Amino acid sequence: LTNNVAFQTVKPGNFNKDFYDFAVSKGFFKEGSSVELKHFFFAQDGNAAISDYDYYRYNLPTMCDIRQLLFVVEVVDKYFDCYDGGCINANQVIVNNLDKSAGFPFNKWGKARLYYDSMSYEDQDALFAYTKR
RNA sequence: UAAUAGCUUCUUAGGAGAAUGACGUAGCAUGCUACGC
Ligand SMILES: [Zn+2]
Repeated sequence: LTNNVAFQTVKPGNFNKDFYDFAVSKGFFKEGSSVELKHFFFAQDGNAAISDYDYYRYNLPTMCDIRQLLFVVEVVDKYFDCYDGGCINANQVIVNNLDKSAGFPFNKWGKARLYYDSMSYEDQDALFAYTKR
């Protein structure tokens, strides 16, 4: 889309030296101790986002056993029989956090709050009915 | 640049409800006293 490739990196974490000093003053992080730091913020170079996406090379076209899958579907539907569902109106949709990204290209002009405010319920129902045809 | 969903903690604001207390007004019940018949 642009005239140059973007290489997004990942920063390292920020070290809470006060908590670490307090912990080691209490006898933590000793040699041979059972509790040791194993969870960190790992930094990434510019070739990270394209190296993770390349893992979609593990998705192969798999043809399933259809006489078996069509029975597994019935059993799974039996597993999902206690619930109820169906279409709701735009005034019945509850969004948890509206200060979230709206994806491309909509993140160039605002968050999801902008598009949930700018669209009335009428033209949200219109969009939903558009997606059914 | 920062997704979907769930749960939880904390803070603030608004409404509704409950409980207790306080004041004021109105209605009803009772006792005492003053006047008239
Ligand atoms: Zn439907």
